[PDB]
Amino acid sequence: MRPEPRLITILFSDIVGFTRMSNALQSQGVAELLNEYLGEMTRAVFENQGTVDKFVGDAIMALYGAPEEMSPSEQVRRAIATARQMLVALEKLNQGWQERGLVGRVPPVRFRCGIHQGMAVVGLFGSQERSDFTAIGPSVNIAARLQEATAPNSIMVSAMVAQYVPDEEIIKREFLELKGIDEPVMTCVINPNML
Amino acid sequence: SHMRPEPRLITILFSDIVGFTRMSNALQSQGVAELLNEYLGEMTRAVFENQGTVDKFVGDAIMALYGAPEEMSPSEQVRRAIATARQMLVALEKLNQGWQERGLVGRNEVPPVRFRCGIHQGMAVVGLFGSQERSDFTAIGPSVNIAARLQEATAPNSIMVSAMVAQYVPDEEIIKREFLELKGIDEPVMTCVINPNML
Ligand SMILES: Nc1ncnc2c1ncn2[C@@H]1O[C@H](COP(=O)(O)CP(=O)(O)OP(=O)(O)O)[C@@H](O)[C@H]1O
Ligand SMILES: Nc1ncnc2c1ncn2[C@@H]1O[C@H](COP(=O)(O)CP(=O)(O)OP(=O)(O)O)[C@@H](O)[C@H]1O
Ligand SMILES: [Eu+3]
Ligand SMILES: [Eu+3]
Repeated sequence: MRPEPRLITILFSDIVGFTRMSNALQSQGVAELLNEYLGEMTRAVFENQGTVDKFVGDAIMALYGAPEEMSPSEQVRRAIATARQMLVALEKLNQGWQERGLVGRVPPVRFRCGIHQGMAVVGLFGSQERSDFTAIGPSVNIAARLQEATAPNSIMVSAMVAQYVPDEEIIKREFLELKGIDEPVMTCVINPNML
Repeated sequence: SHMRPEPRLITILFSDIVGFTRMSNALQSQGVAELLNEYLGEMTRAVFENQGTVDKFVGDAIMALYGAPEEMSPSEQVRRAIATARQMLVALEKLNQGWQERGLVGRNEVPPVRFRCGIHQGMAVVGLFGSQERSDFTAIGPSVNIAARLQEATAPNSIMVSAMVAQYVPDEEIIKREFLELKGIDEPVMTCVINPNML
């Protein structure tokens, strides 16, 4: 539990289209959609042994390599799997909310995922009033920024991550001058399916 | 922690700082951890004393609720929230001072820490979100977006509130009123920067 510098893999995944689609539905329905979603995303993380740090609205933050130790390679492999697995759950969901009037009648829901790996102080943070497990540092910023920057329905990763990823699975490369970062960063959109 | 999602009138408060890793850049990891907590430790005390709820921590950001899970009059909601922000803004100056004199800031040119707070009141489906495997207490909806956006938009070391909130605030305590068009919102919104001090 106690905060410490460790090498971990952060995964952020947010959606775009929620608000507007539930725009119709009495909060009640809205809650039904969000939980459904969250229920899914969570499944993709736990099945791939990751840790669900937190939920920031419709955003999911997940860790790999903390609290439980995990090899930097297993970290990138499981962070990737979740991302692709999550992409499959939405399709499965968007398919159901479509056929149901919660979508299509309000564009279907879009997905944005960004993953990064690097050092980050990992521990319990907060105080007596409230204290949660989470990572903190420039590396967390990075992953997050990577996720806000990638195209809709895509997965973007840092070079640190891509080095574990087969070459032909990397769709597109590009340096991004991420806020607060001096050194522009090399980003990689990875194929959303595999090999 | 057993509350199923329900619409409700609550007051959301978001407060974020700036000068963390920059200041902490000046220390090794455990150094930031010792620092971040000192901060949060204070931020949270300002929420609890004013009887607010601490939804979550998003890094150096604090999300706090007023009017959930515990019922609270829309007026008490705005009074306890405003107070909290005012109390927060003072401890910051109190902290910065501590750090400056500690050489964590105002040295190796890491400017002292800045604060951003945005508050709004409105409807929001409050409750446990997620699913059996995982679910947390939080509010969801356009009203949450609003507060958050209000906080990202206000100047450094300032408190910005929506009209919905300002109507409970004495007129002379409102430094500025100005329409700012927020993302995803059709109707531009009337914002109010309130005096960081009472009266
Ligand atoms: N329950 C919650 N906890 C924390 N932050 C929340 C939240 N609900 C909303 N927010 C904040 O409100 C803002 C939500 O706006 P956006 O993330 O831009 C929605 P979007 O991704 O553009 O489309 P969407 O509304 O369909 O998801 C974010 O800045 C988020 O941090
Ligand atoms: N523990 C955590 N949980 C969730 N999100 C986190 C996080 N730590 C960092 N982040 C994310 O990383 C990003 C941090 O970027 P910023 O908030 O812009 C830093 P800043 O406000 O410019 O000043 P700073 O460098 O002192 O932090 C945010 O989008 C935040 O949500
Ligand atoms: Eu979103
Ligand atoms: Eu910040």
